Amino acid sequence: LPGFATRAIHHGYDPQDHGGALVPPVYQTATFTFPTVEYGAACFAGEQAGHFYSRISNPTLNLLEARMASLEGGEAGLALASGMGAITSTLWTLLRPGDEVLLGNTLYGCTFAFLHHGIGEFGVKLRHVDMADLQALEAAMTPATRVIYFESPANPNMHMADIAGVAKIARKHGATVVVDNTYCTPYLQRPLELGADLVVHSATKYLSGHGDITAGIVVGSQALVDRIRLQGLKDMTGAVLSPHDAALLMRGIKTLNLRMDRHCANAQVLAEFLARQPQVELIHYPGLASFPQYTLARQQMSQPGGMIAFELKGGIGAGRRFMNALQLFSRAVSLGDAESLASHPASMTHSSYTPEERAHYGISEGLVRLSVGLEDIDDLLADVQQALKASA
Amino acid sequence: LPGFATRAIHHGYDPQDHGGALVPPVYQTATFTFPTVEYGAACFAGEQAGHFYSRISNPTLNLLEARMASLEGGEAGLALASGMGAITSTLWTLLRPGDEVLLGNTLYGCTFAFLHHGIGEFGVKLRHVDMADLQALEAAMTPATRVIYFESPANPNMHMADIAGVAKIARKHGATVVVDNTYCTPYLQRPLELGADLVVHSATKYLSGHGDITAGIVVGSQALVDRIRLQGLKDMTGAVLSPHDAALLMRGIKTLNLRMDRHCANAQVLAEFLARQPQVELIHYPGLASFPQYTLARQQMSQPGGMIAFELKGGIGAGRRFMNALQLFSRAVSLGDAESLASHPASMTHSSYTPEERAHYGISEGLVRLSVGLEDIDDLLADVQQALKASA
Amino acid sequence: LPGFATRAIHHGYDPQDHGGALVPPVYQTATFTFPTVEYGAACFAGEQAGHFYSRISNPTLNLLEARMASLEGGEAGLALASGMGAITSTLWTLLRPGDEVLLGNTLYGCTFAFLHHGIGEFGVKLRHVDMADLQALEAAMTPATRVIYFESPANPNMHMADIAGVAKIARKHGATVVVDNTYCTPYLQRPLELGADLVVHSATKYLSGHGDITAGIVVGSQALVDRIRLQGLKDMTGAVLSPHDAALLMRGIKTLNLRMDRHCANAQVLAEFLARQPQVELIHYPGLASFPQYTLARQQMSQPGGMIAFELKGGIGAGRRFMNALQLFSRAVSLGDAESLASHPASMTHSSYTPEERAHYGISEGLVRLSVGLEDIDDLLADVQQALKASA
Amino acid sequence: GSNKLPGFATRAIHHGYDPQDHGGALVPPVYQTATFTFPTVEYGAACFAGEQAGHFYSRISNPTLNLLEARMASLEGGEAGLALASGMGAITSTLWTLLRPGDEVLLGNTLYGCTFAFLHHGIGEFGVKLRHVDMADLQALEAAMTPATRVIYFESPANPNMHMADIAGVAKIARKHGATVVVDNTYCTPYLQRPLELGADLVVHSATKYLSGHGDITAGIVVGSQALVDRIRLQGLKDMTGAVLSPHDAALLMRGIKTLNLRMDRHCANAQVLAEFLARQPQVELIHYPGLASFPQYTLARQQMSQPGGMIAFELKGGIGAGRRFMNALQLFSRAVSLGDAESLASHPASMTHSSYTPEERAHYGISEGLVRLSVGLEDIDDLLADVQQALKASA
Ligand SMILES: CSC/C=C(/NCc1c(COP(=O)(O)O)cnc(C)c1O)C(=O)O
Ligand SMILES: CSC/C=C(/NCc1c(COP(=O)(O)O)cnc(C)c1O)C(=O)O
Ligand SMILES: CSC/C=C(\NCc1c(COP(=O)(O)O)cnc(C)c1O)C(=O)O
Ligand code: MET
Repeated sequence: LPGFATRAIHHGYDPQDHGGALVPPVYQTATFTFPTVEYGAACFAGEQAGHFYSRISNPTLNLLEARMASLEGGEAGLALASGMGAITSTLWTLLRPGDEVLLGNTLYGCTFAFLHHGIGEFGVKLRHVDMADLQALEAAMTPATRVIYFESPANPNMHMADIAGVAKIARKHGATVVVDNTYCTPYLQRPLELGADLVVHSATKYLSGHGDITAGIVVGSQALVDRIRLQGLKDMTGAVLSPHDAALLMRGIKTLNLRMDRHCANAQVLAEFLARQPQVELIHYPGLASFPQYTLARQQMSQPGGMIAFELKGGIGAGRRFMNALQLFSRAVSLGDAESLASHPASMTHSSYTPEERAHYGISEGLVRLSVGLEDIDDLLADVQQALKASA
Repeated sequence: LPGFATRAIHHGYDPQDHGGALVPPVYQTATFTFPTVEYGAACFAGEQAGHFYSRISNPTLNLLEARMASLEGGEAGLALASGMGAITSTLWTLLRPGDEVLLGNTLYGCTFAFLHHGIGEFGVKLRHVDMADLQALEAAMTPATRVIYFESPANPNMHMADIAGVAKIARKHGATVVVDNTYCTPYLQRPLELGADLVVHSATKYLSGHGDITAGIVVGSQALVDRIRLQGLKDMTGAVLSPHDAALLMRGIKTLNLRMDRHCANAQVLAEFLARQPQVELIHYPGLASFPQYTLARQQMSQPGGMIAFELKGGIGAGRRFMNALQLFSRAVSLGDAESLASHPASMTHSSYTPEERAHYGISEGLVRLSVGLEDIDDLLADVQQALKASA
Repeated sequence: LPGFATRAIHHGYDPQDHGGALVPPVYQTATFTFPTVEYGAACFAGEQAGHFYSRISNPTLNLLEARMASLEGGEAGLALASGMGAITSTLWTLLRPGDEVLLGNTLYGCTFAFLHHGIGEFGVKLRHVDMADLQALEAAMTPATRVIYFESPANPNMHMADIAGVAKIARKHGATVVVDNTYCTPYLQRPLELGADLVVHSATKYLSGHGDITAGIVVGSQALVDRIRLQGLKDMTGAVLSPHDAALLMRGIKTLNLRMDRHCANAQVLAEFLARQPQVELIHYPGLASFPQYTLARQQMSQPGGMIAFELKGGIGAGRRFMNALQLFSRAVSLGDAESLASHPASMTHSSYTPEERAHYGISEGLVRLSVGLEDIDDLLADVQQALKASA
Repeated sequence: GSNKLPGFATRAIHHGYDPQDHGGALVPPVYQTATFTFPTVEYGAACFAGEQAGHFYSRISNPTLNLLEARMASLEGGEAGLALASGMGAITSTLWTLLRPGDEVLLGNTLYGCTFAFLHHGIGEFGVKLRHVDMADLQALEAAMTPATRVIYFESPANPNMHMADIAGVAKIARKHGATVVVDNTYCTPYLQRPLELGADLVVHSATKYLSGHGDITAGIVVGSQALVDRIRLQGLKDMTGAVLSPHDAALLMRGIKTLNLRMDRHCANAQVLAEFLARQPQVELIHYPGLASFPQYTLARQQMSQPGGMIAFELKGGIGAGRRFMNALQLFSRAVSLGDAESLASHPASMTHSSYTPEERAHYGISEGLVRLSVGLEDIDDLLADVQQALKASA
C-alpha cells in the first residue's frame, strides 16, 4: 500500500486511459449516450458497467469517491452537493418510522434540526446519549435502535467519543454506527478502521481547504453506499455534486496532509497561548494536557486538529468585543479554510437550537470557536493578543 | 413591463453595482464574513439582508432565482442541485405524516419512486387521479388533502392537466398546487398565472439547454419558498447548487426563447412526418390535430414543445431496431439539449416502475420518446427516415 | 454534407470515444504523459499522433478548432487567448523585416496599434488601401507585398472589401490574404470560400455570444495553420486559450445560427427606425437600400449583421447626451453579446483626441455605434427613441 | 506595531483582498466577464485615458487578474504585477516591449527551449542582436557589455542543467552600464528566491509550474516597477501578444498560491532525500542538485535560494541508452514535460523540452544527450525512493 500523500494525489487514476492527461478531464455532462439500447438497458439493470445520468453516477465524481474511500480505508464512496446532503441522503435511506436513532449529546446545528424537526417529525425516535460514557450507551440500546450517529470531536465543544468502544456495543446489539468525521479528515482519524460502518464529511471544510465549494462525502461498504446512492441521493435528496466542484475538491485533497500539518501546528501554538492569558476562562483543545479526554484524543487522532473552542471571563459581552476586534481572523461560520475564522455558535451555527437545548446539550452562550488557518503564526498571535485586550 | 427575452437577459442585474461588469461575477464561495457579530446574528435571525452561508443563500444563486421568478410570474425563486432536489425539497417541507397528496396519473420515474418508496413510506398518503378530469379530482379531495402534485404535459405520454380547473378546486379545500413545468418552461407555459402555488423545474433540461449541468428551480410565493429554503434545502436535502453551475444556467436562460422556438419548429415538422408513416401505430405530439387533448394544450401552452412520443407497429422489437439505427440522434435519457435524443422509457427513464406498473399508469411497450434538438431539420428527417426503414 | 447548425453542434465529436459523454469532457490540464519515451520523442518530432503540452495542443482546443474549420470551410483551426492573440500570432509568423503588408483603410484600434507601433517598428512596411477599389489595390502591390490584411465589414464604419477580387489580385503576386471575419461570423460570410487564405476572429464577440470569455480563432490551410501554431503561438505570443474558456466558446457556438438570426432581425428594425429620424444625419447599415455598397454586401453576406453605426446632427455634444440617456443599452466597448451595447468613440475609443486628429480614416464627431442584442425589439426601440429626444 | 510586514504565507492568502468590499465573500468572486460598462460616457473617456481608476476590457485589465497581480507583486517584493496566458506570454510580452531593431540582449548560456527559439528564430530575425554569456562569470559579462546592450535576460537556476547566475552581481554591472535586468524565476518561485530584492528590474514566471502547483492551468506573471509593468501591459500584452489570462484560470492560480509555502517545503524536502540517495548510487555518472556540496555553484545557491528546490538533473552510466530503460521502468513518476506539479515527473531535455535546439546547440550551451531531468513531487518519499530504486535495477 502506498502512503497517504501518494494516494491523495494518485489513487484511482492512470493518465494513460485518458489521452495521457496528467490531470483527469472534467466530465461536465448531465447525460451519457449508448451504442445500442440493449447496452443502455443493461446499464439501468446494473448488469453492465457504465454511465447514463450524472445524478446517479459521473466519472469525475467516481474518481473523487474512490480516492476518498482509499483515504478513509473503506470500500466505496459517494459524493454529494453538501455535507447536509451526505447526512440526509444517508439517514433517509437507513431509517423508517419506528426505528430509533442514538445521537451524540452535541451536534452541528442543521444536523440537530434535521433530526428533531425533520426526520423525527416523520416517526423516527431520537434519543441523545453521552457517547463517551459506554455504560450509559449500553443502557440506552433497544432492539428498535437501528443507527448510532455522532461527531467526534463534536461541534462545537470538542467532546470526544470512544469509536471502537461504541462499535463494540453496536456489534453486540446489531446497530449501524455512522460517524461524522468532518473535523479530523481521514488524515487524522479513520472511524472505519475503529469499527464504524459509515463516515460522512462536509467536504466544504478541510477536504476542500480553500472555501470555494460546498460538498459532502459518504464512505463505507459497497452495500450501504449503493443503497445511499440509488435511494437517498437518487430519489430522496437529489443532492448532486457538480463535476466542476468535484474537480476542485480533488485539487484541494492533494495538499490535505500538508494543510492539516500546518493547521494543527498553528492551532497548538495558539491554544498554548490562549491557555496562559488572563481573559480566558477555559479552553478546549485536544492537544492541551488539560483537555478532559486528552488520553482518548491521542489514542484516536494522530494530531489534535485545527479547531479551538474557548470561553472568556467576561461572558457574551467580552466574546462579542473579542470578535469585533479581530482584523486578520474573519468573523464567519465554516471552518477548514486557509483563512482563519471565528464565530459565536449560539447566535450562528447553533441558532437552530433554542436557549434551553443549547444549555442542555452543551453549547454555552460565552463560547467562541476558532478555525485556525494557514497564516503565519506570529500574525495570528498578534491579532489574537490585541483582540483579548479589546475584549475587556 | 419589459418583454420575456429582455428579462431573461437583464432582470435583477445592473452592471453598475459590480464594478461595471457586463456579466455578473461568479460568487464561488462557501461562506461570507460579517463586519460585526451583531450583523452576523441578525443574518441568522432573518431581521437583516446579506449572506452567511451558500447552502442557505448565495448572490449568484439569488440572481438566477429572482430571474426565474420574473419569467414564471412568481414572487420568489430557489435554486437547487437538481430537479429531484427541487421536488423533494418542496414536498419534504409541505407534508407530514397523516397528510395526503393527490398525484397526476403519470409521473417521472424518480418522482414516482420518491413518492411511493420514499416519503410514502414515512406515513404520507398517496392517491393517483386524472388531472384533466375535474369530477374525479373533486371526489378524491379528503380533508387530509394538503398537496396536489402533477406534471403537465406528463412524462412520457404527454397527458395534460387542467391547471386552472385543479387550482379552482384546491382553493376551495385549502390544498397547495405544485406543477412540474420542466417540459414547457416559463417561455411556453406559466402555471402560477393559471392558479398554481408552486412550480418546480429540472433546470437540467431546457433551461440550461446544453446538457452540461444538473440543476433544479422552485418558484412560487415568498412565504412558501422561504419555508422550502429554510427547511427542505437547509435541513432535509442539502441539494445545494454550485455557483459555477448557476452561472452556466443563467447563460443558458439568455437564449431560452430562441432555443424553444427552434425545438418547437423542428418537432412540429418531425411529428407531422411521423403521422404520415405506415410503421407508426400512434403518436403523442400536442401540435397535431390528432392529439386527444389538443384544445386544452392550446389554452395552457403557447407552443407545442420539443418532445414527441410514439409507437411503432412491430412493437418492442421494432423499437430496438429503430433506435439502434439512428446515426444523428443519440440513444440517451434526458431532454432539452441542443443534441437530439431518443429514449425507451420502460427500460430507461421509467425503470423505477415494476413490469406492468408501467401499464397501470400509461407507459406503453414500444413507446419511443424523442427530445428534438436544434440540428438542421433535413438532417433530422433523413436520420429518422433511414431508421424507420431499418426497423422493418 | 450536414447543415450549418448540425455541424455547430456535432462536428468532430462522437460520445462513444469518451465514455458516452454527451458534452465533451474538459481537458483542464497543462501536460500529458507518455507510456514510453520513444512515444514522447516521436510526439515532439511529429512522427506519432498524440499530446504533450497544452500551449502547443490540447484535445478540448482541438475539438473547437476542427469545428470552427468546418464552419468556415477550411482545412484547419487554431484557438488562441484573444482576437489580438490570433492576429499577432498570424502576422508575426508570416512577416519579416522588408516585407510589406497591405491594409484596409480602417482597422480595429489595437490591430492598427499593433501594425503601426508594434511590428511596423521592427522593419515591416505598412500601406493602407481601399480594398473595394481593385484599380488602386493592383497599383499598390509591390514585390515586397507578402500579406493583404483587412476586415469586412470594417469597424466601425461598415466599409466592405471585394474579397474575391482581392484574392484574384493576390494570386498574381503569390501574396497571402488574411480576413478578419469577426463581425459576420462563418454563419453570415465565409472568406475562405471567396478565395482568402486565412481568417481570424475575435471569438470574444459573436462566436461566444455571452460576453464571458476572451478568445481568438485562426482558420486556413493546414500548412499555414501548423506554422502559426508552432511559431506564432508557441514562441512569439504564448496566447494560450484556457480549455475552460474553449468549452464555453463551443457552448456559445451551438446557438450561433439562432443568435445571429435574432441579432440581424433586431438590427434591421432599429436601422429602418433610425434612418427616418430628424436627429440622424447619416447611417451605415448593410441592410438599408441606401447603404453605399449594398450590392457587394449581398454577394458576400447572407444577412446584414447586428452592428449599426450612425451620425447625429448635433455632433459630439448630442452624441454624449444620447449615450447618457440610454437605460437598457449599456455604454461599453465590445460587441456580439446578448446585451445590447453602444459606444460613442468621440467620447474616446480608437485612440485620438480632437477633430482633424480624427478622420484620417473614417472616425467622426457624432458617430455612435450600436451592437444590437437579443432583447425584445419593442424595448430596444423605446430606449433608442427616448435617448434620441434627450439628444436635442 | 502595525508597520511590520505580514508573513509570506499571510500575504499569499490575504494580500489585496478585504471580504467587506465584495458582499463579505471569503473567496473573491470571479469576474468571468469580457467587458465592463460605464455610468456616463465621460467616465468612459477617462478609463481609456487613465485619469479615472476603473475598468473597460479584460484584455487590458480585470478585477480578478488585478488581485492576482498585486498579490504576486507583494510576494516578489515589486511595485506591480501583470498576469498573462502562459510563461511564454510573459516572456514575449516583456521582450517585445523592451527591445527594438539595433538593441542587443545579453542572454544566459542556457535557456528553456521555446525562450531560445523565440530569441533566435523570432525576435532575433526582426533586427535585435543576441549574445550569450556565462552569467556566473562577472568579468565576462562586464567585457560583453556594449552601448547597444539594452536587456540582460537569464534563468537561475537555468532550465535544465541548474546553472546559476549571481543576480546581485549582474544588477551592479547593469546599474553601471544602463541595462534592464530580467530574470526568469520559474524554478525557485518568490518563496525561495526574490531577484527584485537582489537588484533585478523585472521577473517573469511560468505560473503553469510551481505557483499553480496542480498542473491544471497555463499562466504567466511579470513583476517589476510600475512604469515597466504598465508599459508591458499597454504594449506587449495589449497590442503585441494578446496573451490574456482567463479569470477562471487566474482564480485557480490564486488558489494554488495559498499553499505555495507548504508545497515548496515538501518539494525541497523530497528532492533533497532523493538527491542524496542518487548521489550514493553506482549507476549515476553525475547529479546536479543545489543541496549537495558537489553542486558546482554550491555557495552561490546557498547565498540566493533559501532552499535547494524541487528539480534534480542527473546522468546514468550507459548514456542515453540507460536513460531510456530507467525512464520506461518508472511506475509512480510519470514520463512528461513540465514541472512543479503534485505528481513527480521525469523527462529527457534533448528530445523533449530542448528539442527546439539543434544537436550542436545542445552540446554547446551545456545540454547533454544522456541527461534525465526530475521534477520531484509531493508524494510520500518512501514511495518515490522505491520507484527510483527499482528503476535503476532495470537500467543495468
Ligand atoms: C449554520 S451554517 C455553518 C456550517 C458549519 N458546519 C457544517 C457542517 C455540516 C454540514 O455541511 P455543509 O452542508 O457542507 O455545510 C456537517 N457536519 C459538520 C460537522 C459541520 O460542521 C460550521 O461549522 O460553521
Ligand atoms: C516543451 S513544453 C515544457 C514546459 C516547460 N517549461 C516551461 C517554462 C516556460 C514557458 O512557460 P509556459 O509558456 O507557461 O509553459 C518559461 N520559462 C521556464 C523557465 C519554463 O520552464 C518544461 O521545462 O518542461
Ligand atoms: C433517470 S434519467 C433522468 C432524466 C429524465 N428526467 C428527469 C426529470 C426530473 C428530475 O430532474 P433531475 O433531478 O434534474 O434529473 C424532474 N422532472 C422531470 C419532468 C424530469 O423529466 C428523463 O429522461 O425524462
Ligand atoms: C482596448 S479597446 C477595446 C475595444 C473593443 N474590444 C471593441 O470591440 O471595439
